[PDB]
Amino acid sequence: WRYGGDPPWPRVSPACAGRFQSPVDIRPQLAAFSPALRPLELLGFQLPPLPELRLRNNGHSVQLTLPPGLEMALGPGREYRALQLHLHWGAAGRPGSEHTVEGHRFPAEIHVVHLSTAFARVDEALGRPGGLAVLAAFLEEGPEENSAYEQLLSRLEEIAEEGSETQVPGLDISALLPSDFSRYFQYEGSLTTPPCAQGVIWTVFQQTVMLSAKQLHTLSDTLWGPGDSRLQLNFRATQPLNGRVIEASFP
Amino acid sequence: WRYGGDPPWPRVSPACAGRFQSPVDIRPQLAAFSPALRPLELLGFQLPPLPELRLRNNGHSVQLTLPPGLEMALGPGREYRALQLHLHWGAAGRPGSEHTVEGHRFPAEIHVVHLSTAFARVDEALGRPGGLAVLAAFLEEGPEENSAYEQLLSRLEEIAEEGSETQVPGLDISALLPSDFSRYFQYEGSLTTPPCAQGVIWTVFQQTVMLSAKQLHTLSDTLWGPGDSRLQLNFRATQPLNGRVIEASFP
Amino acid sequence: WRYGGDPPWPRVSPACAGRFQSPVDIRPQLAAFSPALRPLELLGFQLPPLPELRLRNNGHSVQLTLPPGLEMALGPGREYRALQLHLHWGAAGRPGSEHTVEGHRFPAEIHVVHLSTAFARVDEALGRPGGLAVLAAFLEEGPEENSAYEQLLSRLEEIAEEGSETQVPGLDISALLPSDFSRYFQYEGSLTTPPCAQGVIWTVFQQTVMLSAKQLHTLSDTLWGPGDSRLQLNFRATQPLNGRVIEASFP
Amino acid sequence: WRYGGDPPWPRVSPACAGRFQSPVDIRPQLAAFSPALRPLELLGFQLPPLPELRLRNNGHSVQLTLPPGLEMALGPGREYRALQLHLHWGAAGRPGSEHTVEGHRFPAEIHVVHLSTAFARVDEALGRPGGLAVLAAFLEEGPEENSAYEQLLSRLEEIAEEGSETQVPGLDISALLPSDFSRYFQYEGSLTTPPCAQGVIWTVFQQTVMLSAKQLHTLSDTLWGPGDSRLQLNFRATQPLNGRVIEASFP
Ligand SMILES: Cc1cc(-c2ccc(S(N)(=O)=O)s2)cnc1-c1cccc2ncccc12
Ligand SMILES: Cc1cc(-c2ccc(S(N)(=O)=O)s2)cnc1-c1cccc2ncccc12
Ligand SMILES: Cc1cc(-c2ccc(S(N)(=O)=O)s2)cnc1-c1cccc2ncccc12
Ligand SMILES: Cc1cc(-c2ccc(S(N)(=O)=O)s2)cnc1-c1cccc2ncccc12
Ligand SMILES: [Zn+2]
Ligand SMILES: [Zn+2]
Ligand SMILES: [Zn+2]
Ligand SMILES: [Zn+2]
Repeated sequence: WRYGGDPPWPRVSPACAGRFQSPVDIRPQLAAFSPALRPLELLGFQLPPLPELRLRNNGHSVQLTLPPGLEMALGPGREYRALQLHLHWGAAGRPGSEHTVEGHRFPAEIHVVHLSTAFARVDEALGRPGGLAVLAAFLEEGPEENSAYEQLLSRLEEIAEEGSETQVPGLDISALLPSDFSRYFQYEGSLTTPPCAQGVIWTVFQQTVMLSAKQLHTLSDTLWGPGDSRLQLNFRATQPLNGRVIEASFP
Repeated sequence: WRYGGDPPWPRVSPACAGRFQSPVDIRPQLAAFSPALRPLELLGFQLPPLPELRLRNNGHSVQLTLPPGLEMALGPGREYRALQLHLHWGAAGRPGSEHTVEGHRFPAEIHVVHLSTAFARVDEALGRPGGLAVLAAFLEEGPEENSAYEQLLSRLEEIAEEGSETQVPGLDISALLPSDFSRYFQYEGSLTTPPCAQGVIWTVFQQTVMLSAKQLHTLSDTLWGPGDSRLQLNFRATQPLNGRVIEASFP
Repeated sequence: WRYGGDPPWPRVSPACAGRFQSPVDIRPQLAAFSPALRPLELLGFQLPPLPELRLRNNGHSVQLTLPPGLEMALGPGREYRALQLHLHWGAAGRPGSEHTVEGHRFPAEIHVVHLSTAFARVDEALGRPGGLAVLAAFLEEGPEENSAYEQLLSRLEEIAEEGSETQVPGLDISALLPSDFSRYFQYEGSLTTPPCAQGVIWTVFQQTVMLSAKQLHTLSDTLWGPGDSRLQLNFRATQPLNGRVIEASFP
Repeated sequence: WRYGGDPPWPRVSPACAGRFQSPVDIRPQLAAFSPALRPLELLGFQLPPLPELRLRNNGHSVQLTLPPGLEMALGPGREYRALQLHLHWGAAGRPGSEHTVEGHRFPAEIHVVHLSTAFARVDEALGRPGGLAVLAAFLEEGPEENSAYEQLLSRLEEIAEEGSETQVPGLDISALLPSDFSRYFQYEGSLTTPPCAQGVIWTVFQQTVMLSAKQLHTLSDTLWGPGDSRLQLNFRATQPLNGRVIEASFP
């Protein structure tokens, strides 16, 4: 499977033809303020340099494999463990986030994918209610260089080839995310690539992360994908809510 | 019986000349708003990949057989089980929906046919009020490839020949339907082919679903009907309301 | 089965414990105006004097059996034939209507019971959507002797014994009903006695029918029922709407 | 294990000492209104008289086994099938509900236990978030005999001895529940008996159901439990929220 071309995703994974897919257009007006949504809590995201982490160009994204012991709570009794994070991006002067807000697409997007602690294996969690959870943040152009992101972006040249990997020092994974953990949207959806399993809890931060224009250009211009092709515009088309209500943790 | 030339349908089925037939032209300004029309309830429609579903070219449409367990309600205690779905379509740049809206014919139309749970058999329900209910949705052209419809459309080549059939993976049947289950038109009418039985409750979604130009081309151009003849323009002409008022679930 | 005492009605017929029973309390402010509800049409209700009709004290009510050829339509394509009518009433100083309006119980009530023309036999219509329709009107005191009701009431003395019957000349049955057929409530419920079968379309007139004080006393004070007891208070307690929305033909 | 005596529940079943147990005390003023909570959908619950259903004294409660095809939804795509229902009650002069509201215990409580359709088997669903869902309604004292409850309460004398069982006619299960399906409290908790598995979505109806005092007495006073003693006060003490915020579908 690939972005742009065939095979059609429902041929690859039936679940990709579900009614409750991701990503979606967040319309803050139509969102339901729910005071029960408490601030997100992360434990163990401040990683030391060793052991090193695998960073891979899988031909679809750049993926950082995360070690054991990164814990995340969506609220009391809703506990998760981090597995991996990765990015979706555009091209030169073309934004490439997955989620939109009132039709606006942002330059890029970070996903941190988590497994519910009630499940030992991802294959048992797929398609089950609350089995996986993804934390998402928009990346926008800012004036300053983001130095947390520079640790990853400076390594992209080594994995320009599709299907290539390198090892990188551990870092503060939470410094790749916004500092406001109390203001977010939350909805139930799917993985935005095959196998497109539903039951996934998406938390989209309201605060954005700022990268420099150079950093954004490094992300979008360095990696190669299937064919003689650049790895760009690696985002799925917006998917209808189909009656789902996005909640918001703030009025 | 066939679409196109003879026989005239009142000769095969005299019920086709009844006073209360389908389809009809929907004129939203003349529809009667009733707040008693609640959102449609469709449960059990998210099918697993196995078992597989029979898909058949019957000469008149492409038809997907639905298993037990797809429950639908039009109101409190007014419950239904889905039997089958099928489609009506046009030809190259000629629309072939059955219902029209203020004279406008849409590219195509999906029908999900149901049996009242008050009747153990279809043949007891034929001609009895509310024995059969059909959910109808309009298919329009949009920019994106539609995932739910691709699962069906990619299999038509396998069944191009009149009378041929195949077996397809389970899919979310509800994904084939518009976003807002609270917005529809409703009236009583007939089956749109022989035997033209009356007492059918038609529910026509207000919102459409979108397929790509190529998807709509695949639908109209792949299947063959009776004779050495294409399966196309498989819609009945618009019938008079004869005093019936179409209702609306929305002001 | 009897009013007042045992056996409990669900043991006689399990449908008497359905969620969607009659009668109900009509709260006109919670009723949904639907302009699809047109004036009721009756045809054949003006009977010649011969053949005579049977008027029976069945222990629960006084019931008039109607002949063939009385036709009623709730709207275009919604056609019914009248089977019988009967009354429900209270006792001296106590109202006995079945339906209530904003908690007000009226002196008495008339029910005219019909079978959908889609069905040859009552037993096939029971529990089926729209299979049976009842027209209901409240009876109140006015200043004049009602001459249509007098033809029935003047014979009650003859059928005072439980299980007794008499022959009465045909009359204008529609003169037992209000002259305003355009203003009414309509909802879906049940028979108000065993078998308590659901799917029954109830139409309750806004306008009442007027009987003299003496006529109302004849109704409540002449007939005898099970035991050595008066046939009085022959109404079921108000049943909860349980989420059903009563419609009104007027704003 | 049993109600009243030894052993203490965390010895039989250490999950009973988990941090997120049920039942809880609902303080409506501290509940979080979330407008994403939509009306409950229950299809299939109107059962015919045959086949019959197993009703069983199990020493801890009276339990009705429900057949396949009772479908229930908490939200879009979030579907369940009903397994069984059972009751919790007090004794002569003392209430026996499990949940309390602002400290108030109600005479009794009904639980309808469901399995997520994302899981083929109950044993897969235990301890998994959303795996099981219970619908709970309080039973209060009212003036009238309840028709729906009488079908069960009248059959209790035939199963009075611990471990005995009977077959009952099919009944409308929805008729045992409150009128307004849009108004409920919801939180995540546990089974209220061993094995005390967590992950259970509890939905507690705002509105009560009403039973005659005779009916409540039949419930509390007819059944025999463990030892040679009565089956009564079969409720668990209220448990701490430990940070859980209870949600309400209504302001
Ligand atoms: C968790 C997972 C997510 C994904 C994703 C696809 C798309 C996303 S995104 N764009 O965040 O929704 S996440 C793919 N495969 C796996 C996966 C699938 C199967 C086994 C796995 N074992 C360990 C780690 C990951 C495994
Ligand atoms: C359910 C049914 C729908 C249809 C349809 C004809 C036309 C439509 S459409 N365009 O939805 O109105 S649906 C035709 N025949 C049957 C049918 C008719 C008679 C007996 C049957 N027995 C088993 C299954 C189907 C039976
Ligand atoms: C139609 C019918 C109504 C009723 C009742 C009718 C109406 C009520 S009331 N209070 O109007 O709802 S109870 C009882 N039995 C039958 C009935 C049941 C079965 C066969 C019948 N054949 C002829 C006429 C009536 C038959
Ligand atoms: C579904 C189920 C609920 C319960 C319940 C215990 C307590 C409740 S209550 N008070 O609703 O919370 S429900 C007990 N056993 C089963 C059950 C039923 C069937 C198979 C099972 N296998 C393993 C464990 C439990 C099984
Ligand atoms: Zn992603
Ligand atoms: Zn059709
Ligand atoms: Zn009656
Ligand atoms: Zn319980």
